[PDB]
Amino acid sequence: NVYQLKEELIEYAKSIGVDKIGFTTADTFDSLKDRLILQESLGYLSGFEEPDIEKRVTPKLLLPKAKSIVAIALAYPSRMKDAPRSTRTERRGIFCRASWGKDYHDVLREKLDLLEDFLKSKHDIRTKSMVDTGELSDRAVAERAGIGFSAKNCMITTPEYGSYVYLAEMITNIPFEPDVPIEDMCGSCTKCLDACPTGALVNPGQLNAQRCISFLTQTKGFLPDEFRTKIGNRLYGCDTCQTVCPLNKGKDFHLHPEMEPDPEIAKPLLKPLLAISNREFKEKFGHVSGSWRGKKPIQRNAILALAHFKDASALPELTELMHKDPRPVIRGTAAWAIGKIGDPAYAEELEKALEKEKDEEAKLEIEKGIELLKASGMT
RNA sequence: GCAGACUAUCUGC
Ligand code: B12
Ligand code: SF4
Ligand code: SF4
Repeated sequence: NVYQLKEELIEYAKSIGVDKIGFTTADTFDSLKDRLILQESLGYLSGFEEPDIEKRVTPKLLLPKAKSIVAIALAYPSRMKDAPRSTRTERRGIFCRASWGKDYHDVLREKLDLLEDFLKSKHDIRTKSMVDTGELSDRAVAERAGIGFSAKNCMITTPEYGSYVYLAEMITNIPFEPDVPIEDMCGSCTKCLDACPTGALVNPGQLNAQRCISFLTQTKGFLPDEFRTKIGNRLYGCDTCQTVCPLNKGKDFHLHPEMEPDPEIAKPLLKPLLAISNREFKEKFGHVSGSWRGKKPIQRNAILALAHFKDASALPELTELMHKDPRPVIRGTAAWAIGKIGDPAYAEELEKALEKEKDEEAKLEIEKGIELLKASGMT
């Protein structure tokens, strides 16, 4: 009966393109609770987590008289067909794989809405669904439901699809039989830990999110200097601890057409981003997950990417931004970039902007830019 | 009306 409904749910889930489905109880996540507290006391959380720990670990608080949680996963593509080439004059930035195609929040919610209506259409079933923006830890739910195991890079990693999956889940009042957690396949490997550009993976399965490039790309303020050279040409997110992972070798699934990257926005030219209108940003980037904080972090990161490529051809546009952009973070990061690119011809204009800039943080960035030129010109 | 900022409000033309 419940066994029967489970069988049907699984069947239906697959038919609407869910790539993996699991079941667990609505029992409290005791281990997670301790973990969240530890991470918090260490200053290792990101701040994107639901702040109420009671709600994060207690399904029955979220859904009264809850009995189970249904976990779903969808595999997303890891290779971009016909990626454009980033040339000396036409430099590009890159969005992480989790921001290719239609925002996964929309895709996975659509599927959960269907799973919910499936159950409602039967019987007194009650549900509460979430993807990423709900109170639960999606990874904790998926681990306990047998979707994948918790690898050393913190990713839920599946045998079929690797770590390249979007997670979502649905709390119900249906006493489904739970599944069994699956085996840890990392063994003695430490490739992700050694590859991480900032050492954010401080121990296996432990992230200092404050040092993680994926977090850093999404911040709205000034990027701390020690990361300005580690971010490379990343505009949003970071994939290094997954792409380097042996468990992901060969894993390039194209099962969902709306997840297919549009190469011109997944790997966009940097210079046009510096001047994009809001209307144009909304039209081009508005349906990818990477636009959820608007265009400012993206534009800040594109400035850093151009400094990274030392693109002297961006120096006039950067000079205009340093002067004209209404945002202190953009004027300041542009001034730093001008100094970083290392064309002594712009030293004078930095000196002149310093005397005109009123914002103290931006003034400081112009001073750093001036300093960068002074040091590099004397080499 | 347009453009911008901030995450409805604010600011210009
Ligand atoms: C905040 C946030 C982040 C933060 C912090 C990530 C992190 N590792 O904590 C930042 C902004 C850095 C980030 C980055 C990314 N994230 Co993110 N993020 C989230 C969010 C909203 C909550 C994460 C969270 O609560 N972390 C806190 C830690 C403490 O818990 P947890 O990871 O959720 O759960 C595990 C640990 O607690 C661990 N644990 C528990 N007890 C113990 C005990 C011991 C001893 C140990 C060692 C471990 C351990 O086991 C749990 C289950 O795996 C979730 C969505 C959600 N609501 O859950 C997405 C989510 C984790 N992110 C996701 C993605 C795709 C990413 C990126 C790959 C995006 C990118 N390409 O840049 C990177 C990967 C970074 C990484 N190596 O982990 C997916 C992961 C899917 C998957 N297959 O695992 C999620 C689930 C979103 C989704 N629904 O698809 N993210
Ligand atoms: S996402 Fe990038 S910065 Fe963050 S842990 Fe993985 S490799 Fe390190
Ligand atoms: S790189 Fe190695 S240790 Fe890290 S998640 Fe992959 S298999 Fe596990």
